Amino acid sequence: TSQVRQNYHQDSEAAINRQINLELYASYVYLSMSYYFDRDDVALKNFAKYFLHQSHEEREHAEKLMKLQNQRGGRIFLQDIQKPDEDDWESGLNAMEAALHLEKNVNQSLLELHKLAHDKNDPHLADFIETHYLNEQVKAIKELGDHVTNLRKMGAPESGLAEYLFDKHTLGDS
Amino acid sequence: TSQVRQNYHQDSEAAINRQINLELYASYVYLSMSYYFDRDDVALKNFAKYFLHQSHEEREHAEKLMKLQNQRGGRIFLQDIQKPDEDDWESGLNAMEAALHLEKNVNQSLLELHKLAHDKNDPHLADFIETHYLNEQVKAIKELGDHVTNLRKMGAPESGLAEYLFDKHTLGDS
Amino acid sequence: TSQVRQNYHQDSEAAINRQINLELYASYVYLSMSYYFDRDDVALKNFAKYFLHQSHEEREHAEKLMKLQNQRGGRIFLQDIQKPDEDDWESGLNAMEAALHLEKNVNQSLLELHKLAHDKNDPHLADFIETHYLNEQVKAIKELGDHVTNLRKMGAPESGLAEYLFDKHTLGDS
Amino acid sequence: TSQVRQNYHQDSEAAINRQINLELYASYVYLSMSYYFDRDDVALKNFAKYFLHQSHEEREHAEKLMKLQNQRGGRIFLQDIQKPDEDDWESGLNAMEAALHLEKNVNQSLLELHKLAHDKNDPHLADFIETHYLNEQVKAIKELGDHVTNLRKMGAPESGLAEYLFDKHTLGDS
Amino acid sequence: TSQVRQNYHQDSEAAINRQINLELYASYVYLSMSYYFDRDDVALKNFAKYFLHQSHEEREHAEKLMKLQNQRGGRIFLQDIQKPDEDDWESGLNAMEAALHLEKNVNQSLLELHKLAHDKNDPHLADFIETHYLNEQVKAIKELGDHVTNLRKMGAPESGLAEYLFDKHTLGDS
Amino acid sequence: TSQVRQNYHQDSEAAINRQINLELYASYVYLSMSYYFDRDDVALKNFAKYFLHQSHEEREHAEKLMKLQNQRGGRIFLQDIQKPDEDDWESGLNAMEAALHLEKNVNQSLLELHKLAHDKNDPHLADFIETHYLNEQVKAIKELGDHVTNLRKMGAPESGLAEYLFDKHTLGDS
Ligand SMILES: O=C(NO)c1ccc(C(=O)NO)o1
Ligand SMILES: O=C(NO)c1ccc(C(=O)NO)o1
Ligand code: NA
Ligand code: NA
Ligand code: NI
Ligand code: NI
Ligand code: NI
Ligand code: NI
Ligand code: NI
Ligand code: NI
Ligand code: NI
Ligand code: NI
Ligand code: NI
Repeated sequence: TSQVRQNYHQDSEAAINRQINLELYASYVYLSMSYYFDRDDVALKNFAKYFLHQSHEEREHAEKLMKLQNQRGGRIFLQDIQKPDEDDWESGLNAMEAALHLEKNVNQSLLELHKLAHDKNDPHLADFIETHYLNEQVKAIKELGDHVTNLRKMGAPESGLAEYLFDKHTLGDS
Repeated sequence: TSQVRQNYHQDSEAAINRQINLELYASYVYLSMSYYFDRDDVALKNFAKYFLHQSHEEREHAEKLMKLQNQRGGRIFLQDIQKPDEDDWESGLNAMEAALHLEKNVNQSLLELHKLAHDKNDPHLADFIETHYLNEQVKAIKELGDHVTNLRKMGAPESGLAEYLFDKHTLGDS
Repeated sequence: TSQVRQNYHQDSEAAINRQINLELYASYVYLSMSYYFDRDDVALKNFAKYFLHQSHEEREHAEKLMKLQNQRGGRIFLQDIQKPDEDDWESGLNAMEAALHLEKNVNQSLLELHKLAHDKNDPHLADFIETHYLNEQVKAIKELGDHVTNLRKMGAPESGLAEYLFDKHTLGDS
Repeated sequence: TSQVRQNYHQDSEAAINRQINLELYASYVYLSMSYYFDRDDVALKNFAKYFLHQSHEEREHAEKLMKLQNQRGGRIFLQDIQKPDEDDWESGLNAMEAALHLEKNVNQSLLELHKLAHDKNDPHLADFIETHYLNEQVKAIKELGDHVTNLRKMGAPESGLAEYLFDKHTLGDS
Repeated sequence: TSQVRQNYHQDSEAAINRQINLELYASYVYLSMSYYFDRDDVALKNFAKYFLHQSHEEREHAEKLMKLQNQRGGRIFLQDIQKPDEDDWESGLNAMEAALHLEKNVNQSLLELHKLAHDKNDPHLADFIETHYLNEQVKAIKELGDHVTNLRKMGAPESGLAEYLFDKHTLGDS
Repeated sequence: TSQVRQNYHQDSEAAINRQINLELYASYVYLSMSYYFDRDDVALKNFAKYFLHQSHEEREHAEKLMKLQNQRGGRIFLQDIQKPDEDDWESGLNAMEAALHLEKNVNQSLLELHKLAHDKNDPHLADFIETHYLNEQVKAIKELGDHVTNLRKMGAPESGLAEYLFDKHTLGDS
């Protein structure tokens, strides 16, 4: 057992390892989406750029969790990163909706990790979760919901004009 | 009675107190609208930004009136700020039309305050009204009417595409 | 029901709406006080400046809560902003004491909102409260208590010299 | 009883006073170690510099707690600062191990102070602990464990060459 | 079938998809290694930094292949990223040797992809491989072999002093 | 016995160890006072700032003595730092008078340490005392006496106005 461990339950250690796999999964989903919008029969550069940013952000999420595992004295165990459910993401609107489902899934996973940390009276772990994950999740969810709302009111996905313009006017400056 | 008072009728003092309450009311209306466009099921950032600016401007209007009350020797009496008529503002076009009605209401209130000041032969009060309120009202009214006209010719509120584009191209730079 | 809502109790939603009304109320109290010190028969510019700053800060508090309501998926409902208990604030010392009572009231309201969020196992809401409200309350309370102590040891409110000097030497640079 | 106190248990007040004494104790331990490495028969400048930094950091920890006591309305009571267990710290490796034991002790003390604050439903106190102490403890513990590991793999304390080189290559730039 | 495809065999398309999975695998291996050196019982920051750089470089390799797939008209199909063979990488020397085996594996895969492209008379694909992969592989292999040689001549992995010094003097500036 | 020792009596070594404990004691006294003026029922920021500066200066005094002990070949032995006589310092005037008593005590201790060094014909030790302690003591004593005189002529401690103004006009710029 390691010299820095203190107040660190094994249930928490397992949970962090599960969360690492989840954040890498999300990274892979977003990479898949990004390059779907790179296809010559979709060709929406700013959708592609948007989801590529999200994919690198989730990779950083995963790395912060791994640093945390080592900080608290736990051992990293890595597992396979399952492939996204889809290879074809249909449309900008549909990709954004899958991103909404994804982030809500990841959010309930964090909220249970927080439940877990408060119940094993691990306040350091709890505040780590609050400070570095919980509000980033709320922000990501509000943002993807704003986008789904605008794509819908424009006429997406029935109107290809709507997705083109959304790509130029909303994902062209941030 | 106060040492600086001169040529300041009590009807005018009451009127300024009424006008303070009105300008705070307008501030509250615009705050309500601003955050309606912040909702994830409306998501029009630049509408929200537009009405938030107007709300801070009306708060400054109110403060200038309070400074004026104290300048002329009158006493400030504050009252409740009634809630906006609506919690849901339907659409960008409808919000803009409510803003037009609002500013015309506030304008007739100022025009009667000016009537009042000219009839109690208070030229300082009269020129205060002309210089700091009357033309700001005419400008605000022309501006909101321009906007209602453009939203209508675009197809608002039936076309969600129209409101999206108006938010990007007219309220995105000023 | 809205697409971004997750782990957000309706008791919490109601509570945020109550807290918004409270922070706007505080804003109105401080505006009232500010312009009482602007009167020609009180004439304490730096008291006025002090309470005007506090009033704009409480308006920002309210806006942050409204942004939060929309972020978590809740609906904003606004209510009347009741008028301050007083129109005449007697003196700098008395105004400062009313400000102390006010901030303690607002603080117990936040502490119950936090109780509520921890009991509905809403850690995002809980950390929002800790990070953006709780310590600002402790700071505001210590500050107003320091001031009440100094005004008292100087001879306020019996000595008008004391309030004059406090206005020049303590509220003249910060 | 003081005018700023709210939601501040007397058990918490006592606890902060205990924690102040503990953080000053740690400061004294590190000062002792620092100047042990200053001895002409040890002469490891960067060990000395390392532990002197830690000693000033613990003094700042103590001061932040005292500011907090006064902020929440409590009264500071100071006690004797007991002398370090040792006057002779044997070696760089041994000093680092005593520093590891020390910080773990201080950490369990903070974790109980947090337990205490959550149980007396003092969220301001709880978030203070999370934000300003808990993660600084985890960082300090990981750091001292990294160092103990490297000194051991080098051949410390049997090899005086190992400690010399560690002092030059690990504690010579940070 | 897609409008940009020309001279692009389906065997090549499959091969690029296999190579994408391989470059992501390598990325995962290096991430695993990086954070093994982050452990408090290994604590070799510059090994960790070294393998983390390699892991981000392999992620860029994968992305360049995906861009290429879309450029030539092929369709991206993603698969699971299998976990590294080990969770514990034993030592700096052993990690470096696994990195050598890895890059040679990836290199023979590229050399067969090139064989394939020259035999389906796809010169664009062939020169892509030469310009963006083949020489990066030769460089990576020479580099890891240099390192394995130096760690061995120093006394690794039997001497923990050797790995410490290698981490400071060879992976501390590049 | 140590290789650098020359002309260094054991009575002197003991004396330096006593003086180290004394300078740390003074540091603790001043910290106690500083945070007494931080209390919300005293609230004299510049008194607090004044005594906090003095407390860090005495900590530096102690460290210079410890460096000197090691320089001359002596061994540092640390002891408990006794708590200040008081937890409540009554008033600015009273705190300043306790500071005067304190510095005179420390001064006679240095003057005996100098007596001791001249009698064991240790001129290096003697000039160290003259150059780094004796005149700093005379300066500190004149300064605290100036302050006690001004607080008294103002009406302290009977007049809380006097202490307020002294805090603003004498301890507000130096
Ligand atoms: O503008 C006027 N005063 O400034 C004014 C209004 C009505 C009359 C009047 O009585 N005309 O016969 O004058
Ligand atoms: O009594 C309880 N469960 O039945 C309980 C113990 C600790 C807590 C808690 O975490 N309060 O914030 O609740
Ligand atoms: Na927290
Ligand atoms: Na070529
Ligand atoms: Ni994430
Ligand atoms: Ni709890
Ligand atoms: Ni107006
Ligand atoms: Ni006329
Ligand atoms: Ni507030
Ligand atoms: Ni500490
Ligand atoms: Ni070297
Ligand atoms: Ni590669
Ligand atoms: Ni001294």
